[PDB]
Amino acid sequence: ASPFRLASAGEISEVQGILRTAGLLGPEKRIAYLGVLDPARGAGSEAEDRRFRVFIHDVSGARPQEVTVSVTNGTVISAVELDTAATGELPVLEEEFEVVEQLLATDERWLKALAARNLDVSKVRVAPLSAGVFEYAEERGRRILRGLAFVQDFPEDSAWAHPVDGLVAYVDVVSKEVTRVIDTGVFPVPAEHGNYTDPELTGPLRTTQKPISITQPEGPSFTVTGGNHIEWEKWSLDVGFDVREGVVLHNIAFRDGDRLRPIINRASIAEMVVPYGDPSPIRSWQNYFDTGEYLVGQYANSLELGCDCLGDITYLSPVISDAFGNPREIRNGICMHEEDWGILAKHSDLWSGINYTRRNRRMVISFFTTIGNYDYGFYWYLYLDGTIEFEAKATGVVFTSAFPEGGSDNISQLAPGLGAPFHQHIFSARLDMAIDGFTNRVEEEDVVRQTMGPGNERGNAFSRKRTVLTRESEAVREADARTGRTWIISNPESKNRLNEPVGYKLHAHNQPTLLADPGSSIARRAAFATKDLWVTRYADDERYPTGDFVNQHSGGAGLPSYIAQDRDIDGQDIVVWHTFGLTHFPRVEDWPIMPVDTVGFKLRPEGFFDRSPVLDVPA
Amino acid sequence: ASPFRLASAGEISEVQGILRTAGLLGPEKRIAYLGVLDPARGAGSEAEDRRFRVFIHDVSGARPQEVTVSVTNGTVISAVELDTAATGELPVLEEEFEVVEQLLATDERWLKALAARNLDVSKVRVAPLSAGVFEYAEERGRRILRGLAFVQDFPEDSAWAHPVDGLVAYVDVVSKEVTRVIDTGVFPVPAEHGNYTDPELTGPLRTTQKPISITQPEGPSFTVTGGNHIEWEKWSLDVGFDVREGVVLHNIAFRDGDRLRPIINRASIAEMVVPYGDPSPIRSWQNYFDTGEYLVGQYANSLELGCDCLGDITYLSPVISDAFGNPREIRNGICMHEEDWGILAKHSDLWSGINYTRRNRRMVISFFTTIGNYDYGFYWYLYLDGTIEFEAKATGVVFTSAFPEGGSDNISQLAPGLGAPFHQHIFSARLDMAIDGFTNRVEEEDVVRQTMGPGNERGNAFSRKRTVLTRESEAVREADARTGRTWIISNPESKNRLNEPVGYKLHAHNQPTLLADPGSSIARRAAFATKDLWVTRYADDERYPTGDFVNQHSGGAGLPSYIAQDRDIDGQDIVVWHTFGLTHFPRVEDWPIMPVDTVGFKLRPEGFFDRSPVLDVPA
Ligand SMILES: [Cu+2]
Ligand SMILES: [Cu+2]
Ligand code: NA
Ligand code: NA
Repeated sequence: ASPFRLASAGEISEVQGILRTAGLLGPEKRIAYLGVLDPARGAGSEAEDRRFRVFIHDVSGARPQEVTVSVTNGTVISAVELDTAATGELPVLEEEFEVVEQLLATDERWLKALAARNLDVSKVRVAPLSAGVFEYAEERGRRILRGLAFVQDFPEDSAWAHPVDGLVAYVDVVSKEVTRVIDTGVFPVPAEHGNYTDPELTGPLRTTQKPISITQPEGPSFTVTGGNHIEWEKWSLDVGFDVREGVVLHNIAFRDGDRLRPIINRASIAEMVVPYGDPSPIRSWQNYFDTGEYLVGQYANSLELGCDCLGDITYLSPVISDAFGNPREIRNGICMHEEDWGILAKHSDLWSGINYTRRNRRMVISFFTTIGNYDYGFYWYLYLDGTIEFEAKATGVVFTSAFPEGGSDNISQLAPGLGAPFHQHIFSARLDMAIDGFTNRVEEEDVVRQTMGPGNERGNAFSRKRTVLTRESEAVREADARTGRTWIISNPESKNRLNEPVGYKLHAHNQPTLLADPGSSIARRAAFATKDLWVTRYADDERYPTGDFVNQHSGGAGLPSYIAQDRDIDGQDIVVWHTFGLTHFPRVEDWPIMPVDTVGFKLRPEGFFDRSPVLDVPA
Repeated sequence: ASPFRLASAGEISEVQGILRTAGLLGPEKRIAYLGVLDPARGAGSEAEDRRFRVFIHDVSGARPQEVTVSVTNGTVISAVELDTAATGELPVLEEEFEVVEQLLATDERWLKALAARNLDVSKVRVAPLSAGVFEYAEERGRRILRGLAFVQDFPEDSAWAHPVDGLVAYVDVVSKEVTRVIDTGVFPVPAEHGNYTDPELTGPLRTTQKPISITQPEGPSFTVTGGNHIEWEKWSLDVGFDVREGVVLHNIAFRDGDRLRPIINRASIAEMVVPYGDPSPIRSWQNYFDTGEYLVGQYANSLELGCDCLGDITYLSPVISDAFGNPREIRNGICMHEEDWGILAKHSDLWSGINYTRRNRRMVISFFTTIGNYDYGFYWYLYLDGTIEFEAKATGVVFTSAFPEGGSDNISQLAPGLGAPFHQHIFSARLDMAIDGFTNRVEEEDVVRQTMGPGNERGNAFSRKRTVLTRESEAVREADARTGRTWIISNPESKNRLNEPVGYKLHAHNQPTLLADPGSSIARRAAFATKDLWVTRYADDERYPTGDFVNQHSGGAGLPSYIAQDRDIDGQDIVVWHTFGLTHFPRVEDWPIMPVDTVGFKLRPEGFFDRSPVLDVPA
């Protein structure tokens, strides 16, 4: 059967053919998003119905459509015309990458700005930047990109070293019109190159690094069946891939003795946003929803053995649609491997004389994406002891500006005249929970300090408290690192051998959440990012914390809308949405290419098992 | 030549000779501590002056002695008699491990307590548990241990499974008296065994783990010279070992071009304490200073190839003193190795067409110690990009009690009738800073949110602020995870090429600090544990946050007394003391042997370098 299998080339071609046959994919049409939908709750007991969801753009100016197709049955389930002024523009198209530059290169206003700075238009790269929603009334219902310029001295030059500050332009990418060109004044274009492969800058390459060789002479300890079903050290799951979210994990479960015990039904990064903290009008509008606006899966890198993924690696090569509905594979886009993870457990007992040491390991499922200047690695880990973890690795080249004469409270200096505006990278992990099945609840757990006094005469006692989140109205929670705050997802109907509800505990990093003023456009569009933890009642159309159409879309959709339904979440099918991010004040060490920095979260079993689940691990 | 070399067997024998000779080491004397002192500031000018410090106990009842010896010249530099009521009792002796059990075995009150519960005295283990300072006037200036009992059913049995609750004893070790026996009532002794090598409990061992082979066919990239001097990937340091602190790192420096740039003069874990949060009088006194009371260095494990340390491992075997002054080797007690650490930096540029990926690695220096039921791994990491990290890995067997009928706010259930009292493990890292030399200062850095309004019309701006800690009275700081609080150690007189002071940024995990009421004995004796970050002016006698003699010292010693001098720390030779720990509410999964959990901290360069320090890493 495998209803959770990866989309195949054939299914994508078949979706193309069904849309063509239905008159929904003529020559003016482009696919902005296409993805398989998950099986309905209660299916499987039913025969397969592989359904695909598609967002269709029209290059002639007609309204776009949202369409669901049954590839199994050869039918259109639903097709609806979108009013983008109301519900949002479609994601940025790959084919739009060059359009902002191209339109600007023959615009008199743009040419005058470049001439004022003695810049050859043929050398000026313009990034295709999402526009957001600000004060420009003509943009409402128009497909707009904003353009920031970077000089490329020659084909292999890193243009990020040479930002053109004081200049921004706005462009209607459908009508092919430049709507505005703003020039607030010339800034020096920083002169130093940032070519990290140029020997003049790297100096002589190190010869001190002796090889490290990681092999598995008997092959890996996991199996892959049905294309994407993994079995490893009692874990079971399906590795999905979506052009928006990237790698998605389905049906995470753990085989405890004879019983396959569900833990998480679906795990994904459902949004990620990069808000900038520079109040210059040149960049004060910039907030990049890498997931919702750009689609991180579509820009997943092909990962090279040795370089990207080291050891004995099993790759998946997910298939996506191009703009015309033809299938296109991302060769070696997903890495899967197990790695040693140091000591699992150890004790040398004085009274028994028994010395005991065991090694840990983890299964790693990862991909790496590139969104303009940024490159991110998304890593999911499963450990022997039942721990589940996510880690993002952020690297690439920092987004640059001029560094103002006399400094800046909102920009860092990286090189002479070269700045890097402050920003955050903020993720939302959507964890559709299934702790021992779907009947789940969430408690907030704080450490409780106790006063010295009767019953605690020495003032040493400390405790904890748990507060059940009973309805969605009560389920928008903030971190409290000082009181060791965590959140436990339990099954109130499933008890361990000590008669306590089985559970998993989410441990957050307690990094700063969204810093923008609460009255800002970004605080509304990225409302999710203002709070660390949200809990909703599962619904099949509540997929993204920002809604389906983020591009140039105001508040009105996403998590705040979902939570208003105030649904019962106390022993129901629920979804946890955890916000976590990095706050980046760039350092000189980040330039000219950034060393990886990290953020994430993990969930650990909390009386899920009846004792340590790793007593059967051999020496 | 190396003044920071490890103590050799010969040095310890030479120290032993000096003591016995001058009438300090007869049959009634026992060495409770011995170690090499670090050289004085600026001693590199003059010839070597190797001194050792010794604490000497007397089993007859005579006053203990602190003694400094010069091994290089064969003299006693000083020898002072200690008043222990005033300055503290000496560290627990290895040879006292069984004395509490033996003294109780012949005691009528104790035997009555055992007979009422039908426990065979030959099967009752009693732990030698540190006493602290409470309400018992008789104990002032006396060497006291407390006893808690655990039943061992046979030689190979884990006694931790069988706590005898409701029962505690106090013991004068020197005069061999039993001062008190408290029996608050019988609790059932939990019956299930906790023998994690018993096939009945483990079930059949897994056969699913295929090997992972990590080799270096050209050997490692680090060199070791003069016994303990490491050079690896631009790093330079010396690996010391002390019987109290364990592994100590000296002279951490980085070769930037042709200059050896100091970063940290000395790094150690200078204290670690395990306070318990159960108000039962049976345990409410218990607070185990594993470092200051027990000495974690002397209980360092011999680490086995393939089991404890995997890959190409270079070992050090530190030598320490036994109770009589003979050198005793800890074979393979320190592991040193490099390991792969994923992606270092990656960018695939749309405009330049250049794809770039580099791999990270880290140097690992570790040891593993065992303190009764606890086992801890202490790991220091140096990364290619200049990051320095410490991680503690906590494992072993949880300290147990009965689980009360009708539950507990201060104890977790692990098995039928078996409890685990809540507790913390709180570490203090003492970082004697030398950022580009000794003239340093510390700033507290908070993220700063900005209000929407003039100068920030879109309400997107955010910033940061830095507050210099100018004097020790202002230098006792708490975490604020919400505002992204960090601490930067800089050198105001050393500027990078952008004319900004060079610095390193300390990133804490912001876990809870000491939870005990501020009026408790443990808040006084482990005052360091109540705050996240302390900065003092360097003094050669200020080595530990809890003082030189922790055992039965009344409050206030160490950091609170040091900070009270209120010295200048703004551009001076300073020391950072970072408190960090684990708050442990034991889970069923921790039983019968606990999977590793971790805590730590890191420091990253912050304008220390003129650009990324890893551009010369090869593909
Ligand atoms: Cu960043
Ligand atoms: Cu613990
Ligand atoms: Na759910
Ligand atoms: Na210092």
